[PDB]
Amino acid sequence: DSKKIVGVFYKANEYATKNPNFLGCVENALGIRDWLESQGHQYIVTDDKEGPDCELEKHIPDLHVLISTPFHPAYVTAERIKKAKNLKLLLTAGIGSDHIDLQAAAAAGLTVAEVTGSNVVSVAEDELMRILILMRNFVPGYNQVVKGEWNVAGIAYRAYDLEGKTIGTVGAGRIGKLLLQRLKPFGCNLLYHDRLQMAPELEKETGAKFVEDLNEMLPKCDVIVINMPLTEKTRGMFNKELIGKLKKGVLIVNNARGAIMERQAVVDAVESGHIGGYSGDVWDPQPAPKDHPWRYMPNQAMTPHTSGTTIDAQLRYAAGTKDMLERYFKGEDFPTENYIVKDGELAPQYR
Repeated sequence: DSKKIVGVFYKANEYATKNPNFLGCVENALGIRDWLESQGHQYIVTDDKEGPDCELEKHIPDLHVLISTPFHPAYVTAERIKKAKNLKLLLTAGIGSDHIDLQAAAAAGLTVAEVTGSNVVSVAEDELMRILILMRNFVPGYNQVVKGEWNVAGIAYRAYDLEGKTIGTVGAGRIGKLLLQRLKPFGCNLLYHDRLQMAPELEKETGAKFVEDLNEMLPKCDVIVINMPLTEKTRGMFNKELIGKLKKGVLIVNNARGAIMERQAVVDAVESGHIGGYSGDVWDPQPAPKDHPWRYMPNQAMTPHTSGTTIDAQLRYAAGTKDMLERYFKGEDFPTENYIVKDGELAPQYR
């Protein structure tokens, strides 16, 4: 049976023609249009997703599948679900489904799925990059170039080699483990904290040592890398008190969640110098407002939230979405780890 598939993405405009492999946008649309159309399906793609009169609302009443990404999410409210006569399947071309009312999706008998695990190398690489940027003091150097300056002393006094430094990851899930594997050849003192100790062999291969007590690990670190979920426990954990316990001049890398830090506590400790540098691509709020203080604080090496939307990540997102569409058309189960809701059943982790 012919299906109506709706994809919601932002417009990349000229960027989409400069790079036809930029799949996560309206213009290239996951690179699945030719295939969908060849199979007799309709593929409607739009960025116009907000308001009673938006293009998306024209299609909600009769679409079968709705696809979006956390970069320009089509919010799936109970109100919208109730209007959707044919809707069966919600796909995230990426990871993240916070824009979906999962309980309402479950109540309506829907399936909700995402491309599990497809960003992990991207984020790990990005963390390693930031460790080097902060340790080696790249940003002040770059800023001199642009300003016509040449002041070696002003860079060197806060520039170190990574070799020999103590690096701790707070969390050793998939991303943290990939990070530790990439840090191994740099000759560091690697520490990690997690609910779950890595296997002895993996500790040997990475040289990473398990520190059961997080409060024991933190003060030893030249660099701290945040690699845990945002929870009631981790929310604002990096406050004035905890930051004070860290090594004077500590460097912090955070591609996890912005709110794991107390926003102002970071600003204060960066201004005093207790934190020597802070780098990450996650913010609170996000997108970061024009006046977000982390933009303007000393020694920041921030970027917007893009580490998981490199072209290679996007290709994985598009491929996983195509695979799930094919399986949906053929009545085959998705990979178990991709399901958030399956035919009205919310996975236990999400309850």
